[PDB]
Amino acid sequence: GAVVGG
Amino acid sequence: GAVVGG
Amino acid sequence: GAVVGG
Amino acid sequence: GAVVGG
Amino acid sequence: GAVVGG
Amino acid sequence: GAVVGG
Amino acid sequence: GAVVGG
Amino acid sequence: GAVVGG
Repeated sequence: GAVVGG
Repeated sequence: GAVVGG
Repeated sequence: GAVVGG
Repeated sequence: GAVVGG
Repeated sequence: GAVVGG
Repeated sequence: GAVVGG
Repeated sequence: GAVVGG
Repeated sequence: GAVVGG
């Protein structure tokens, strides 16, 4: 799974 | 900003 | 998975 | 800015 | 996976 | 700026 | 994977 | 600027 922060 | 760890 | 921060 | 670790 | 920060 | 580690 | 910062 | 490590 991708790990994404915005 | 979000703080995200995976 | 990609790891991406914006 | 987001702080992201994977 | 790519690791990308912007 | 984002801070990102993978 | 590429590692990219902007 | 982003700070990015892969």
